[PDB]
Amino acid sequence: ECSVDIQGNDQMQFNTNAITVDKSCKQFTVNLSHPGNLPKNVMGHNFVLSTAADMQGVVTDGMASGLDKDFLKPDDSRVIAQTKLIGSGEKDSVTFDVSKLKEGEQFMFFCTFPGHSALMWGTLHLK
Ligand SMILES: [Cu+2]
Repeated sequence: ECSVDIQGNDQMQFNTNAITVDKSCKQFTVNLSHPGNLPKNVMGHNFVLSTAADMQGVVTDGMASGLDKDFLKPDDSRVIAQTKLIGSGEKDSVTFDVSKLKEGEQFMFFCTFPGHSALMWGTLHLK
């Protein structure tokens, strides 16, 4: 209820490709964890939400803002929600206002650690 728990693992994958957010949620929370034993600088993960059309841009630029910036460009107005980059045995969360989701989609989530978005992406939808 108003939350989803997402794992990114040592196999460069998330546990789901699809998130639903109920419309009667004021806020929605994403809880990210990283089971496994690989460290952040070789298999780090984060959770980033944008519109599908902004995805490409957000990724290309995170790639370059580097590891210290969570592979995210700071002040990226295109990012609706984001976590920090985490490694094995770490966690992170992000809570955001569901009004930020223009009742019209289309939204995708993904990891911006370099190369990962090939495997680590999914959809988020209202309802
Ligand atoms: Cu990743």
